[PDB]
Amino acid sequence: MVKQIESKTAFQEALDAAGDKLVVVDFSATWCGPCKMIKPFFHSLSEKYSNVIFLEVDVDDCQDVASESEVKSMPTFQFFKKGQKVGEFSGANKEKLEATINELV
Repeated sequence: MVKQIESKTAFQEALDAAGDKLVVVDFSATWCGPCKMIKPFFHSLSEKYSNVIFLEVDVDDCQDVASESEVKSMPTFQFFKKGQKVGEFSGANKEKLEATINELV
């Protein structure tokens, strides 16, 4: 299951309720084709890795969160453990996404 985030408070609350778990956040936009192409694979990871928390943030819904997160290229994947950012990259690269998860979990 992928968390759909629709405020900065929900984002912060999610990072807090994570406990010690890896949190993976997909920042995407509706105009970003590859963002829409990777979305099912993103959902698959959330079903596969029930141990890891997956969130989606749409940058035009959550402009504050998008700005604060210093997002530049769509999609961007950020990774958190205990409220701290422990990884980031951009681009719809499935293999890299999963590899990154396995390094951080």
